[PDB]
Formats: sequence, structure tokens, C-alpha cells
Amino acid sequence: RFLKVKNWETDVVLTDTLHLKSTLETGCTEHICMGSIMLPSVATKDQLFPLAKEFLDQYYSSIKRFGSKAHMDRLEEVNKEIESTSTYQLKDTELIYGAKHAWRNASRCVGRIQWSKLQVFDARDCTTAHGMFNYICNHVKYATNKGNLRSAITIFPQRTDGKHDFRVWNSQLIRYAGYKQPDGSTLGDPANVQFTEICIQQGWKAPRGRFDVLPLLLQANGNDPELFQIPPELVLEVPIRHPKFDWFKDLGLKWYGLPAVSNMLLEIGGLEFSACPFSGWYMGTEIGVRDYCDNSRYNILEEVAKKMDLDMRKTSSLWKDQALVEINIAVLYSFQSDKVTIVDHHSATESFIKHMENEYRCRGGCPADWVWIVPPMSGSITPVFHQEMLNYRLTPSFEYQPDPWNTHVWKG
Amino acid sequence: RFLKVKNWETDVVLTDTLHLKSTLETGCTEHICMGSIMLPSVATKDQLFPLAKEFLDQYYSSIKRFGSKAHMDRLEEVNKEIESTSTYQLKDTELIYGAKHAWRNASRCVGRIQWSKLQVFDARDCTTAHGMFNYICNHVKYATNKGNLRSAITIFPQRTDGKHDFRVWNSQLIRYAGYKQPDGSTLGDPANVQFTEICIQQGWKAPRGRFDVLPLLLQANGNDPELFQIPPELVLEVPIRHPKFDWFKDLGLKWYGLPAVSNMLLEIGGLEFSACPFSGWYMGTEIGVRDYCDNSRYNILEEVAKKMDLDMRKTSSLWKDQALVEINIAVLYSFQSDKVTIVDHHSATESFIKHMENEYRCRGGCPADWVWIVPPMSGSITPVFHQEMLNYRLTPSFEYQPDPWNTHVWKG
Ligand code: HEM
Ligand code: HEM
Ligand SMILES: N=C(Nc1ccc(CCNCc2cccc(NC(=N)c3cncs3)c2)cc1)c1cncs1
Ligand SMILES: N=C(Nc1ccc(CCNCc2cccc(NC(=N)c3cncs3)c2)cc1)c1cncs1
Ligand SMILES: C[C@H](O)[C@H](O)[C@H]1CNc2nc(N)[nH]c(=O)c2N1
Ligand SMILES: C[C@H](O)[C@H](O)[C@H]1CNc2nc(N)[nH]c(=O)c2N1
Ligand SMILES: [Zn+2]
Repeated sequence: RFLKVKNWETDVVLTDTLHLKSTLETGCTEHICMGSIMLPSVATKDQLFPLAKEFLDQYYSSIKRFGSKAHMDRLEEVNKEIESTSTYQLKDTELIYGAKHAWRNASRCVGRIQWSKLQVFDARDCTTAHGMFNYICNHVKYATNKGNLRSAITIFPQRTDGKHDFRVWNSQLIRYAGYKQPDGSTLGDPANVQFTEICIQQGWKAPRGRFDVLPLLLQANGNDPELFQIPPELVLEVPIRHPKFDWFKDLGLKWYGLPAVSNMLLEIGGLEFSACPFSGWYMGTEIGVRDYCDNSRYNILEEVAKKMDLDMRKTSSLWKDQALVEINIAVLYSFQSDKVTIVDHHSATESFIKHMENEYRCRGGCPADWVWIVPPMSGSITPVFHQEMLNYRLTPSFEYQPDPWNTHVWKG
Repeated sequence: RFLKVKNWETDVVLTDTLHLKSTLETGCTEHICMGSIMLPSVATKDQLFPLAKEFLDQYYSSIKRFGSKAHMDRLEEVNKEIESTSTYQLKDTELIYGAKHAWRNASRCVGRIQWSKLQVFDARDCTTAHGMFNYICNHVKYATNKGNLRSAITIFPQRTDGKHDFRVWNSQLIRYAGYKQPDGSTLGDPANVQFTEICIQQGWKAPRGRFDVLPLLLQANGNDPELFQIPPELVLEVPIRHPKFDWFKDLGLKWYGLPAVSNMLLEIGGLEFSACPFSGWYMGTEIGVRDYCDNSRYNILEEVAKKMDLDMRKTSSLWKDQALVEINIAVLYSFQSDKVTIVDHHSATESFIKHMENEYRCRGGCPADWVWIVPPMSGSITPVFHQEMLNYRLTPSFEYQPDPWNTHVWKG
């Protein structure tokens, strides 16, 4: 009941007792491990108060007033508010704590050494899609900070009945369009071909190119969503060049600077925040490996290998591996030369080991998802490959949720 | 109870019902996933017969005579033999079936598309360490087959009381020595520094160099183990050259051709085979990535990057990644040019997807360990990165076991 994780490169051993406070379930049983399944698995007033109490007992414990007067009155205050409304409202401090610890608790995030340096924007007074656009625009401007990126989260009103939900229908605030073709090929980003078309249905006028920044589809208080174009001056992009190969400019690639996830759900004290877009900065491999080289994404290994004059006849010439390394040198170089924040997989995975040591020491553990923490190239030459990790669900947390277009009681 | 695994690059979905026949436990619970822990977790006559029956019910089912006369008589025959001796003996056919399915069932092995082409050598008549040397020598000769490698397993007598065990104390039949230094550095292979010294204690005369093939320490029928030198003519090695960089010869590296694991335990029908060395061929990344570039192994990224004239000042120049790809191009090229069998991570991971489709179709599933199946470089540009896998323990199986020097009632 007091488990041990080992690093097999350093022989360092850590003891996890934090998993005892774990509540949710993982998908694994004693007879089957599901640690490589991508997505594993109304709210009544009965269930609500224990979730509120559990959250408030760790909030007040955290500020060194566990069980004090203010704790008991706040516990009774929330209990009384859940009697009257069968829900409740977080104090501003409780909202900032909740958000930072949802990030702290995200076992799939290698960036978490920053978890406490997070700027929380309280958008709970928002009522319309236009107000969402405004709040989201100010999030982008602040987070980008002229390339010196800053982590931030914007939190729209919590779910109530369920049919009144705030949702951002984009997967990321900033995301390139994807259009199919007559010959069945795909221009832009094949990830977003369905969403790109959805914007066209609600009325987008698409400039059918490669790197066309999608509009925002914003749904407020359960109403039908509404399209808005982020002003291009707020959309910072980085043209990708190589520090050796000058044909790399001719590739004419580019990516946006600010990764900002917008389709997830934030749980705090049993309250559900269906619209909570959050942003930090990129680890280089996300762009150079997955975005650029996934077969079902931009899929550019073909062209880069050609221009490098590689032996592409055989699998075993490792031409794919060789062109993958050049591409990620190029992403990093281009971002850095522009003073736009980015971290390479070596620095980020090292920081995550250091972060792990902090969490085990001053918190008794750090939930971690090896399948997601290990980067998608050069796995074993990063220290996290050799680090055993225990995965488990702690709350507050970021959860997946269905896409709004599959659940929204459409209204035409 | 009828689970679904998805490939997120091909959108292919498979249905696993094979996990229902799973027996052993994984280490995971409903509240904690341990899929990245390296090693998770006498035998009485009471427990023995169900294990025998379970094995015999699937053996006879496999040859299309489930429940026939021969099945029932064999079930009674084994029951009667477990009454008299509280153990039993496998028929030769049952031994070959068991071994092939232990391999078939090995969720950490990406090579399993070959699982039925396995040469089983019955060494159960062996009684002395000299006989073990002889059997092991014939295994090496056969498996190597002039570079056209062939999978094989040699099976020494099963454990009985426990204090009479056959063990091979080497981790692999062929393995390079590791010696420390006055300045605390290490020559050869740091993995085997303890075992290298153990051979020196029992009497080895070490040629203190880099790539010195260790002697065999062979323990028969519980007696103290005995040293034997494999004749060098049976030890096929491959000098590593690069197809472009001619300084790569000056690196003067080499590896042995035949990977032959010797420290594992084979369970068949409740019977334990403590000495069962098995051999196939290498996936290139095992040598070029782990053996050569693990920090606690040969650790050569330093020198290869130097001779490539790389910017080693910064982490983010990705010089480590760049020199890692060259090194694995070199391992593959050198093995192939010599007609010594080897598979590159791209071909091997593709074959494992194809194998997965076969197992789900004609068997209802394929237990698979994503943490181990995904290769240690270029992860997401192989199809197994994008393949969800269910892990679970089926029997017959290969299990870990303590090193004999930590358990053997030593006798001096
Ligand atoms: C500040 C720098 C950050 C870095 C370098 C970073 C890095 C990463 C990476 C590489 C992933 C894997 C994503 C993928 O492969 O699709 C990830 C996942 C994730 N990150 Fe972090 N992140 C950062 C900030 C944040 C912030 C500020 C939050 C929340 C407020 C956050 C929450 C998450 C969550 C919830 C996931 C899991 C998403 C999923 O399960 O699909 N991250 N992060
Ligand atoms: C024929 C070509 C084969 C290939 C290409 C292959 C490939 C691999 C690789 C790359 C690993 C990971 C090893 C590591 O990273 O330490 C592995 C593990 C394993 N292989 Fe296969 N293998 C082959 C044949 C076999 C055979 C013939 C057997 C048994 C008779 C076998 C049984 C296993 C087992 C039990 C493991 C897990 C070892 C562990 O858990 O540490 N393999 N294989
Ligand atoms: N459609 C598919 N399914 C699919 C389903 C779910 C997902 C989940 C993808 N999470 C995107 C994500 C999440 C968190 C952080 C980042 N990155 C960052 N650095 C930051 C962003 N904000 C602050 S930091 C990116 C992805 C794909 C697929 C098709 N082919 C392969 S997957
Ligand atoms: N000492 C350490 N612990 C440690 C504990 C356990 C282990 C287990 C390592 N299995 C070695 C192995 C197993 C199966 C197949 C192959 N390869 C093949 N292709 C074949 C061989 N035969 C037929 S195919 C190699 C490894 C290390 C470490 C220190 N640093 C990092 S690990
Ligand atoms: C099938 C598999 O679980 C899927 O590819 C996962 C693997 N690990 C990952 N790791 C990260 N960071 N991001 C991903 O999208 C995935 N995908
Ligand atoms: C900590 C972690 O489980 C350990 O590095 C595992 C990861 N995956 C692996 N995968 C393979 N094939 N071989 C290994 O030795 C390991 N080591
Ligand atoms: Zn698990």
C-alpha cells in the first residue's frame, strides 16, 4: 500500500503514498492493463457535497488552516448553498487553486514543473459568445506576450442543468484548417477536416489553403455556437527554416506559436467547467514529429527525405529517421531564433524527472503516464524512458468530453 | 467483457475476447496502472493438477481432439502420475507446443509473428554441466546457421524439489565482459560487471578488453556451477561500419550476431523449467540504441557526435538524435552486408501489426505490452505507436526469476 518506483538509469528509488488519495478509476483491472488505450472511461446534490468537502479539506489544508474556523464555516456555507441550489460557487482563490492542481494532477503532461506558474482568468461573468471571443482574445494576447509565452487558463461559467453549457467547439484556439480535394487528397491539416467543414456549414468563407487559421466556434449558455475570426495580429506564427539546408525555406512550412487546448473539461470540487481553454508552450516534438510527420497529419517525411537525397528505396536505410531528426532541429532553431518560447524533448524530459523528485518529496508522489510522457522520438536517450511511473487519477482534473456537435440538442 | 482496441493511424478496430482466458495478474488495479514497472509480480500437488488439466485441455483442443479418448486417458494418466510423484512429465509434442505458446504469449516480444517457427531441443536427459555445455554449443551452432539465423530453444530438466535446479548463470549465452577500472570508469559492458567478476571468482582468467565473450557458468541438478568457454568458431560477430562515414571503422565497434536469452523461466502446465535458453535474431535498435547508447551501457553518443563534427554545446541542437540515427544505419548495414540476419524497427513493427490481426482473427486477441513493443527511437513513425494494445498474462509463459547467485544454497 506504499509503492516504489525506480529509475533504471540512475538507480534512484522513490516511494509513492500519494496514490492512496486517488479516487477515480484507471480502466486497468488486476487481470488486464489498459495503459495504452487512448480514451478510457447530470450530477445530483447527493454526490455533490462529498466532492465539495474533499476539495475544501485539501484547499484549507494547503493554506495551513485545515479544520480552522474559516474551514468549518466555509464547509457549512457550501453545504447550505448546495441545499438551496443543489450546486455552489467557488471563491476566486478556490478557483485558482483548483485550476493549478488540475494541471499539477495531469499525468499525461510532461510540462508540469510549471504547474504553479499559471495565470487564471475568471470568465464566470460571461454570458454571450461575443463575450467569449473577447475573453479568448485577451487570453491569446496575454499568453503570447511577444513570443515570451506565459501559461494561462480562461474559465467560463460552470455547467448547471446540462442543457446550458459553455463550449468552445475548436480543439485548440489556434489551429490550421483541413480541406479535402476532388482527388480525395487533403490540403492543410487532415486532423480538422470535419471541424473545418462545420465552420463552412455555419457560414465560414474558407480561403482553401495550407495554413489557414480556423475561426472560433463559441457556444454560450447552451445556445447555438457563433463564428469569430481572431485578429491576425494576435496570431503569432513561426516560419520554419533549417540552420544548414537552405532548401528548407522552399518547403515553406510554418506553425503557430501558442498551443491552447480548448475542448477539455475542468473538474473542481464536483463542479464541471465545460469551457476552460488553457495554453502554455510547445515541446518541439509535438510539431516536428507528430504534426509534421504523423501519416494522418501533414506527412512530410516524403518531401524532406527527397530533398536530402536519401536512399528511399529500402525501409532499412532509416531515411525516415534521418529526415525526422533534421525536421525537429529546424523547428527548434526557427522558434528560438525568433525568441518564441519552445522546449526541446531533452530539456523537457529532464525537467520532468526533477519535477517528479519534488512531488514525491513534498507531496508523496506524482501520477504519471509513461505512454504519454516519453517523447515520440529518441525515447531511450531521454531520462523518462528509464523512469518507472505510477499512473492514477487525482482530483481536481482535466477530463475529456464529447465534441459539442455530437451532443448539443441542435436548434437550427 | 469483450474489449475493443483501436489503431489511431488506420482507424482499424479489433475485438479482444482472448483476455477472458487470462489467469495470472498484471500488477494493475482499478485505481493504479503499473504498466511501466520493469519487474512486476515450492509447488504443491494440490495446485498442480488444475494447471496440468488447463494445459492439456488447450493442447488437445489445438490438435482438434478436445475431449476425445486420448485426451481423457492423458488427463487420467497425468492425474495418476501426479498422485504417485506429485509431478509429471510432458510428452515431446506437449513440450514443443508449450514452448511455442510461451513465446506466442510473450506480450513484450515484437518478433512474435515467427512464434510457430521455433526449433525445440529437448535437453531433459541432461545431468551434468558438461552435458549442458554440449547442448548449449549445439544450440549456438544450429541457431546461427552461418548467419541465416534460426529461432531455437533448449530445455533442461524441470525443477523438482527446488534445491535441484538447472540454471545458466549468464544473462545471455553470448555476452561481452564488463570490468571496472582504477579511476572508477568501466571497460566493456557495464551491464555485466558483477557477472564478469563472478566468473573471475570461480576462476575465469579475464583478457580485460572491450568485447571479450564471457564464459558460460552452468549449474546442473543444483550443484555448484562450472565455467566453460564457447569455442570462438561458434561465436559469430559483426564488425560495425558505416556506408558513408569511413571513420566509423576507426570506432572499431562490433557485436555478436546471436541474441540468446538464458536467465528466464519457462512455465508449461504448472511445470517450471529453470534453464531454457532461447535465441532468435536482433532488431537493430537493441544494439544501436540500447546497447551502444544507453548511458549505463557502452554510451558512445559522445564519440560519434564528435567525429560527425556536431554542435554539442547545446541540448537543443539535437546532436544526440542525429548521431543516434547514423549509428543504427551502421548496425543494419554491417549486419546485412555480412548476410547475418537482422530486422530494422520499421519492418519488425509493421510485422507485429500484421501478427496482431492474425491473433485477433484466429485466436480472439494478442496480449501486448505497448511500453516494450514501441521501439526506443522514432516511436511515432512506426505503426505500433498508434496501436492500442491490451496486456494480460496467458500461460504457457516466460517468467523472470532471481539470479542464481542470490538464491543458491552456496556450497563452496
Ligand atoms: C507550459 C508548458 C507545457 C508543456 C511544455 C506541455 C507539454 C505537454 C505535452 C507534450 C503533452 C502531450 C500532448 C500530446 O501529445 O497531444 C501535454 C499534455 C497535457 N497537458 Fe501539458 N504542457 C504545458 C502546459 C500545460 C498547461 C498550462 C496545462 C493546463 C492548464 C496543461 C495540461 C495538459 C493536459 C491536461 C494534457 C493531457 C491532454 C490529453 O490527455 O490529451 N499543460 N503537455
Ligand atoms: C525471431 C526474432 C525475434 C525478435 C526480432 C525479437 C524481438 C524482441 C525484442 C526487441 C524484445 C525486447 C527485448 C529488450 O528490449 O530487452 C523482445 C523481448 C522478448 N522476446 Fe522476443 N524476439 C525474437 C524471438 C524470440 C524468441 C524465439 C523467443 C522465445 C522462445 C522470444 C521471447 C521473448 C521474451 C520472453 C521477451 C520478453 C523479455 C523480457 O520481458 O525482458 N523472442 N523480443
Ligand atoms: N483524432 C485523433 N484523436 C485524438 C483524440 C484526442 C487527442 C488529444 C490531443 N491532445 C492535444 C494536446 C493536449 C494537451 C497539450 C497539448 N500540447 C501542448 N503543449 C499544450 C496545449 N496547451 C497548453 S500546453 C496538446 C488527440 C487525438 C487522432 C488521429 N490520429 C492520431 S490521434
Ligand atoms: N540491469 C538492468 N536491469 C534489467 C533487468 C531485466 C532486463 C531484461 C532484458 N531482456 C533481454 C532480452 C530479452 C528478450 C529478448 C531480447 N532480445 C532478442 N532479440 C532476443 C533474445 N533471444 C531471442 S530474441 C533481449 C534488462 C535489464 C538495467 C540497467 N539499465 C537499464 S536495464
Ligand atoms: C495507441 C496509443 O495509446 C496512442 O498512440 C498514444 C500513444 N502515446 C501518445 N503520447 C502522446 N504524448 N500523445 C499521443 O497522442 C499519444 N498517442
Ligand atoms: C522504466 C521503464 O519501464 C523501462 O525503461 C522499460 C521501458 N520500456 C522498455 N522496452 C524495452 N523493449 N526494453 C526495455 O528494457 C524497456 N525498459
Ligand atoms: Zn495498467
